[PDB]
Amino acid sequence: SMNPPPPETSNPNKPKRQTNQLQYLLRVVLKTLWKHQFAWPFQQPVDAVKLNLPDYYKIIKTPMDMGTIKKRLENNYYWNAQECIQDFNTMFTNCYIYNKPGDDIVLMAEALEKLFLQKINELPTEE
Ligand SMILES: Cc1cc(C)cc(Nc2nccc(-c3c(-c4ccc(F)cc4)ncn3C3CCNCC3)n2)c1
Repeated sequence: SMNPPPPETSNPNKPKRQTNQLQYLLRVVLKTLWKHQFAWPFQQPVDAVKLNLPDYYKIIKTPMDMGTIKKRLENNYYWNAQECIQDFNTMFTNCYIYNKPGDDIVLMAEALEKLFLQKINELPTEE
């Protein structure tokens, strides 16, 4: 089935700010996860057309990915760190919902999620 448009990444009507926590989420968390050997399926929206997954967006109605998260952080789309953390969590949960436990893609997500959690544990205090 057709892909949906990717998630919104810029909103001129949405107020903006820079915080040490958002800067960390971009320069440490996103960067580190991006470079991980298992990152590639998570670096862009799931192309369900190319992958022949006609039911993907019947099941997943809140898609998310790290390509989108990168843009959101760049465009100061987020007011707070929790919005961004929520997007990462959504990204992983979608993968877990659509797939069978122990599947390759799930082991890949679990490793990335482990690393994510280790990094957010070291989220700096809001300065
Ligand atoms: C042949 C092959 C094998 C593997 C292991 C991966 C891929 N490529 C690829 N690219 C983007 C997505 C997925 C994917 C996802 C998925 C879901 C959510 C998310 F955030 C990230 C990924 N969930 C399932 N998949 C596929 C669907 C077809 N069967 C393999 C898993 N797979 C291609």
